[PDB]
Amino acid sequence: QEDVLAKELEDVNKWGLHVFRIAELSGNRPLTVIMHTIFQERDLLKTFKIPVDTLITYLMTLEDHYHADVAYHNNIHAADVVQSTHVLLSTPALEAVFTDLEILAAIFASAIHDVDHPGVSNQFLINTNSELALMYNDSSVLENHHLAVGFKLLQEENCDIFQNLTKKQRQSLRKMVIDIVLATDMSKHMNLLADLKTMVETKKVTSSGVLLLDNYSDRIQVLQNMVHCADLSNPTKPLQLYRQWTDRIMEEFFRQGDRERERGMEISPMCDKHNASVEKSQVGFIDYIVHPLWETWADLVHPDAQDILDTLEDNREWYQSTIP
Amino acid sequence: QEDVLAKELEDVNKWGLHVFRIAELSGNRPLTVIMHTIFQERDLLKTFKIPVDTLITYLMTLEDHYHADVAYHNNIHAADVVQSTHVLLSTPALEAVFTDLEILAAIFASAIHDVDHPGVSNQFLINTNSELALMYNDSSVLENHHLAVGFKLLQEENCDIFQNLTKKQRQSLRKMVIDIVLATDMSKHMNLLADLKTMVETKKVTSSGVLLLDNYSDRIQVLQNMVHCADLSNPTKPLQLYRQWTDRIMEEFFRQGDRERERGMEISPMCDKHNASVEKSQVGFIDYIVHPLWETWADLVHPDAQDILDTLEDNREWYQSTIP
Ligand SMILES: CCOc1cc([C@H]2Oc3c(OCC)cc(CCCO)cc3[C@@H]2CO)ccc1OC
Ligand SMILES: CCOc1cc([C@H]2Oc3c(OCC)cc(CCCO)cc3[C@@H]2CO)ccc1OC
Ligand SMILES: [Mg+2]
Ligand SMILES: [Mg+2]
Ligand SMILES: [Zn+2]
Ligand SMILES: [Zn+2]
Repeated sequence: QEDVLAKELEDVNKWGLHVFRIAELSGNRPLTVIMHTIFQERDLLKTFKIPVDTLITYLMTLEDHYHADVAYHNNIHAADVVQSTHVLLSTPALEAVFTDLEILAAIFASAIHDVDHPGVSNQFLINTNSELALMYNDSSVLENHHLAVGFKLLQEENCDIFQNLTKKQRQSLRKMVIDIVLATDMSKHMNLLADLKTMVETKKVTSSGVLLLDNYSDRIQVLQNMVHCADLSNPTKPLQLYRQWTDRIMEEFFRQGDRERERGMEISPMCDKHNASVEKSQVGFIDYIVHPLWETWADLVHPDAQDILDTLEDNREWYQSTIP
Repeated sequence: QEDVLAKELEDVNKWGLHVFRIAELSGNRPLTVIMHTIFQERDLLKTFKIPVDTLITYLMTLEDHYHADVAYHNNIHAADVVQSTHVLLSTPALEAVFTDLEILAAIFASAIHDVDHPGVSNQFLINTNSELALMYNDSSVLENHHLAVGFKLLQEENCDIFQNLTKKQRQSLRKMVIDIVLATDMSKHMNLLADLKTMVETKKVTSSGVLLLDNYSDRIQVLQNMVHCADLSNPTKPLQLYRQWTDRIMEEFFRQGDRERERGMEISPMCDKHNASVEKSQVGFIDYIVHPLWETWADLVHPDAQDILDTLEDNREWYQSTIP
């Protein structure tokens, strides 16, 4: 069944990859096989002299540190965000906007961006006086931990995929990866969208309409918003995929709300399985978060995010129709 | 000896307290005895229902987690910053401005602000790929660690000095303490000073003559700069104290530079004992960092800090006079 696995992976460059099928066919190794394929498609293994066995050893270790008993924030989500970022990096409006190291940073960041996620929110970890919130002083608690684990795993035997990067390349990549993953904290969404909007208004492009980003500050802001868009890309995918992602996030939400109920705390929004409307929540999610973000992105890359935006608007219409 | 210690602690409200003598007379417990004295002087045990045995147990545990084998960033420095903050809080321009909870936060933040300091800089920890820098993603590495340790120690046996605060009080105190200690990161000094200058330029004074601070942002900004001033107060102290602080920081700098040299790293500024001018470095420190800060603070509380600024200026003249 490697030939159908191979056949599914030939669409690695397409929005709507069959990531769940790939997860099943690969023996629950979608992060490993999708990351491997993307590194080959972009020729990053010999651009950065990465030994293929070191790539696989690290990826398997990284994938192992995603929890198999969390419904959403697991290795399938990691693989999906990697692949969505990979596609957004190939947006024609961004042709060669980013160096090979900036490409490598966005892809690596996507792969590690949720590693060792416990399936509960930053606010839960804060309000419960968790060890993670104590270590990180209530500030981007999960995202700081995802980075620390992602980088620490490079120190395991035969796991340093960056061993042949120069010392300046490693320092630059580390900084970019940190900046990107910290930006995936949902509490920073509005600041990040405000900066994406400012870049839209002050946007400068060539005659073909390709974006011109001269400052590193602007380029990292685009990469931050890019991985944020990929993190929030479920409602923009084909509906058969999107509905599975909704099932999984609601499982996590409800199991957290149970804990907020058993411990006796205030139940987080959308986490009370006894007073939840899954469909109304998705429509509001799209209306207030996902669509404002993806329509600003589509403008920055105008008109290249039309097919993705079209799917999102189709899916919003469908979810609304499921509300009597 | 306890007789003499008690007499010296009568100076706790004065700039220029004999803090090294108190460290000796107290059996190397300056942080414990000065904190206890200040808490009694401000009636904080009664106000917050702190059991005296719990306070002493926490303070001795906190003091233990300062490194007795670092020349500068030890329990004497912590005691000095605590006492300096205590004097700055009593300045006439701030009378009745801060609540008891804000006072408690500022003093507690001062006490924990360098706990478990290893005697090397954030940049050294980043450049040597330390476990601390890996934990904290190269971002305010030491200061995040000082906070995590200072809070973690409250959980040890009979150490929760905040056990009788309301949950809302504990939540507010925790956020203020985090905001204050993170502002002691020297990489934030220029932005902190820029905002303090903006506040002085726009400052408002009540009919009572005290500073008007009517929002969290302005209130925490003043406490942040207060503790940062106390942290950078050595050159404003009587010369016999200042020179001891200079001897101690230069020992730490030179030891860090010896480690950098042996590792083949670029030696940090002022850390090369074969190429250092102690006196020129102090004059530059005053001219570019300490006097800009203290002159702005003195403007905020005018004329309360005039004697402190006069001492700083005299000490700058003294060090300058040793150069030719
Ligand atoms: C209806 C929302 O559906 C989704 C939400 C998300 C993420 O977005 C939020 C979020 O956004 C709030 C503005 C808030 C919390 C906190 C826990 C609940 O209070 C958690 C998350 C998720 C983190 O990855 C992903 C997919 C979703 O659907 C497929
Ligand atoms: C001549 C400087 O004297 C002093 C400096 C300081 C602190 O201020 C800096 C700092 O600020 C810029 C100078 C930079 C580094 C990094 C290591 C050296 O590159 C370290 C420190 C110290 C941390 O507590 C305290 C007292 C001092 O004298 C009594
Ligand atoms: Mg995340
Ligand atoms: Mg410090
Ligand atoms: Zn995610
Ligand atoms: Zn300090």
